[PDB]
Amino acid sequence: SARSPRFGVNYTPSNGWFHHWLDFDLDAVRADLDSVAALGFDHVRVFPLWPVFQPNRTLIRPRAVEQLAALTDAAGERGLDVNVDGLQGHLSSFDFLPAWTTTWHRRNLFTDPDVVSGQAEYLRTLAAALADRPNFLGMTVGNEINQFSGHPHPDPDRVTPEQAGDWLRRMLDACERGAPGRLHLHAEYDAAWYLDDHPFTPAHSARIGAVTAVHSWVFNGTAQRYGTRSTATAQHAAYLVELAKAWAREPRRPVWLQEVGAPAPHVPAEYAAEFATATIDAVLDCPEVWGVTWWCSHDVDRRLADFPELEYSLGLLTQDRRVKPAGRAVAEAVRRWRTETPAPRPRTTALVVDVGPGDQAPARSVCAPGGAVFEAFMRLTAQGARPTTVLAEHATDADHLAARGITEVVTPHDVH
Amino acid sequence: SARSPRFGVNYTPSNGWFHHWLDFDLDAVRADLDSVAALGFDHVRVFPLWPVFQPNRTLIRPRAVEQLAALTDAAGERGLDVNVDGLQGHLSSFDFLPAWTTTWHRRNLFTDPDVVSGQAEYLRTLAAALADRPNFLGMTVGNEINQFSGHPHPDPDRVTPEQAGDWLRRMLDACERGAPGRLHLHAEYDAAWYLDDHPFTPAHSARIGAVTAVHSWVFNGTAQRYGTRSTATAQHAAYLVELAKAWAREPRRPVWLQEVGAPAPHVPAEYAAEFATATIDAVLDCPEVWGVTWWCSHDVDRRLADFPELEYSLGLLTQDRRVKPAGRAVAEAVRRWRTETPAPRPRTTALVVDVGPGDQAPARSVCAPGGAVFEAFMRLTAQGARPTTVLAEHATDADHLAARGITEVVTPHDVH
Ligand SMILES: CC(=O)N[C@@H]1[C@@H](O)[C@H](O)[C@@H](CO)O[C@H]1O
Ligand SMILES: CC(=O)N[C@@H]1[C@@H](O)[C@H](O)[C@@H](CO)O[C@H]1O
Repeated sequence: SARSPRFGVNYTPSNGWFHHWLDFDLDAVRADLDSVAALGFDHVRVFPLWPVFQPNRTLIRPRAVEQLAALTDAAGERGLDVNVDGLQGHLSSFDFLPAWTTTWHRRNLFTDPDVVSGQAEYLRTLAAALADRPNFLGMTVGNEINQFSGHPHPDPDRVTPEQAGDWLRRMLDACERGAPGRLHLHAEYDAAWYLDDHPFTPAHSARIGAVTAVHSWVFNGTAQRYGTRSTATAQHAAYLVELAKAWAREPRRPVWLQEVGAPAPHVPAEYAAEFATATIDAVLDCPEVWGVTWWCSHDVDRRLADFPELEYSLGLLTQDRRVKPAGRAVAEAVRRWRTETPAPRPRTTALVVDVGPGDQAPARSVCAPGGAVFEAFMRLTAQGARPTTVLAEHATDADHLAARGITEVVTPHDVH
Repeated sequence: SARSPRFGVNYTPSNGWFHHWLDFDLDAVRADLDSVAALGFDHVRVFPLWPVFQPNRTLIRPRAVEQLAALTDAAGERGLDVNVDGLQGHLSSFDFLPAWTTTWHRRNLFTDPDVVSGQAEYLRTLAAALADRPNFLGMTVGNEINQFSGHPHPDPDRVTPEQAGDWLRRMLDACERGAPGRLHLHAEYDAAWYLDDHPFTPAHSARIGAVTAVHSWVFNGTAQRYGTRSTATAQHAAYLVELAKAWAREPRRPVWLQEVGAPAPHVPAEYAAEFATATIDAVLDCPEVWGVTWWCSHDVDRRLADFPELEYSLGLLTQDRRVKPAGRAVAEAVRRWRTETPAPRPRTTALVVDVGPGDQAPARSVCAPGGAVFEAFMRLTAQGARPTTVLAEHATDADHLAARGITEVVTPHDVH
């Protein structure tokens, strides 16, 4: 009954980046997706710009929607399924916020009834427009929208965890209404697991939406503390996968590694291929992985200003559509895992994750790089123990353990 | 040598409002400008959306520029000259701010060297693209950009007056560089004359840029304090014209009434025609008026949300291009003033304007509705004295007075 992982890329348009919606060129998209499918991927994750699609609360532009459908059709012709992220929102250090949510109309993104009603109509419209596309996977509410909810954001839209979970439900309700039965989820960046009192929580990620989405980025302190060529750096995606399982109510709830990339300087370009192989191999030794989706397809145009340096070189391909060695290595790992490798065995040893109550997760920073749970997991991993995780409050739950096939339970104090 | 006033409208596209740049339709623009020229106007004031034209600091979209040129050409065919406002920025309660100026990239609009360098390139590019258009008037830096500089803005980019004047110079330098010899100016809303310690000052408006631009809006407290059918309400545009002259170094520096409109409920629709006639008649009794430019050509689409109620009905035409009675009245006033009315006589009586030092204007609120200078001017006007204004520091300057033809000088204390 073992789950079979899918392989895709986050689509970063080579001509004009996500600004290409302002000058939409289907032939340029066709060429981008051509070089994507030639690498053997089976899906793309694609990004509308929210204020370009909804420049006024009650103006959702049909032409923008039509363009998204044409993109989805071009991908379908090429054997690529499409997940669409709705609320961007945040992309690569930039916040794209509609004028009707800011300054003179500043209205909290998660709690204002008019903005939330506008967000719902937006998501529902996209989902409904794509509902007749057989290659349309479903919606992700918005890329790492939790980054708006608190520190370190310079101007956050603050919310309680209950408010955040309620907002997520309404957003996913809208996706479900536009495209019933599709794969609708939300995706939060790693503050949801690592930052104490961050409003978006691990329970939100593991108990709302169809699958848990994780974004694995070793610039978060991991590569800095442990080195580029290290257990922790190579295993960081696998760790996020197994950590996220602890809060899941369903024992076989899949986990989607929706973002993973090789950020220089933390991963120099010369080590990107090697890093990509080890990371993919390591995470695919985890059961129930829904898929691996690399960030990103194409380098960002170097004529575009003010990106953090790491953002420019994250592509599997260059801006002129040449395949990088790291692109070649990911394609090779995809090919090997689709055909030549067996399913991963169950992880029967569980590391106890004690995070405080854990619905609220007030001390989740023990899971962050340098934390006791983090280092206990990498130590076990290095010892060959192939660990999963379990919450302290379920660590003696014979039904939880047996449902998961867990036969051994250890704490970080046990690991030392 | 008397100056002859021009007549135009602020172009508010009927299909999609200023969001029409996202779905640019030249035939829809042609039809809009057709109904404009049929009313007898000779120019339009037109508004790019800054973040649509410059979505990234070093991406100024050539297609957006091409669209602006096609709009300018369509207008030229119809005998309409074009002023282009650059930095929007602010339009009708909405702030359109590029992602590269906000939150994670928050960089002060008036002082950050990278943003200011980006603004310069933007203005220079627009001006240069239109420089070969014989109907291209010139640039206005940006619509009421001073609203970003302080209270009551909820999130201002604060600046000292010296910083604001320096920024204006650099912005106009860029316009001049792209289109030498053209009519380049800046336009600040009435806080520049009315709000104590507002960073943009009357000296900035009267001593930087080719002409002084004023925006006359009787919802600023005037209609509320004095009534819709009153001297002060009818004369408010004329007052702003004559007030703005006090800070001018050149005695014949023209003043452009770049915005004037009839906002309901302060001016009910049934009184818009009558209000428009009286306002135009009153301001055109002021010498050196560069022109009168009505806000706006077309009602805002009522399907667009979150505008202040007054914004929807400010058009001379409805959203379906029917001419309103107020449109008919403005066209009639234009026709009469172009052919049937003599030039206004000089205003030889000057009201003293004591504002504190006045370069800095720390007590300019004496010019605001309810202020001593304001009410002294309306009282003189009602008495038939046809007043101009003079700064306290120049009130005994025999050369200033004679250069202006001023033969009588009175203070508000004199008027009582
Ligand atoms: C402010 C900032 O740059 N935040 C980044 C975000 O852009 C990125 O998507 C995320 C990936 O995990 O990492 C965050 O640290
Ligand atoms: C915050 C706000 O609505 N400000 C308005 C502005 O939209 C308008 O252009 C201006 C005209 O003078 O009047 C201001 O009061």
